[PDB]
Amino acid sequence: GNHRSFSDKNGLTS
Repeated sequence: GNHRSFSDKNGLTS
């Protein structure tokens, strides 16, 4: 784990 993500972003979708 150096430049790895473990994050999730959610918004609005139709």
